[PDB]
Amino acid sequence: MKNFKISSTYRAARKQQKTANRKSFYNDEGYMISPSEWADGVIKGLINPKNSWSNDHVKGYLPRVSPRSHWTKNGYREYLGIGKSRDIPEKEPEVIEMMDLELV
RNA sequence: ACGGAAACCUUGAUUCUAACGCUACUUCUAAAUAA
Repeated sequence: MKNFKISSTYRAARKQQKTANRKSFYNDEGYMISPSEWADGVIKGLINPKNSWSNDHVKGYLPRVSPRSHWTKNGYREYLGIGKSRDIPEKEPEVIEMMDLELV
């Protein structure tokens, strides 16, 4: 993810709701396991330590993500997800079908 | 110059009539956490 970053409000919410202090651990099949067997499996190589845990849940429907910015050639700030992009949209696909009995 | 000679245990008769390999059932559910 380069077009976006973690929002500061979500980071603060995760910080002092203390969700990182209540991690859950999973094995290679994604089944919940205690930290002791997670450590055992990671040491023996039967678990990938990277993608095998979760940071509980942040309460409150907060947006996880904000747009990330960059510098233009003018030295101005600009969102990374906006720009020249491309140009191919056509108009639509008008499929006629002026006979369907539309229910009220 | 045999208690001997001549005599088919033979004739016809469907192991046949009726009966659903049948009943319910979406090749389908879950996307966390991190960035």
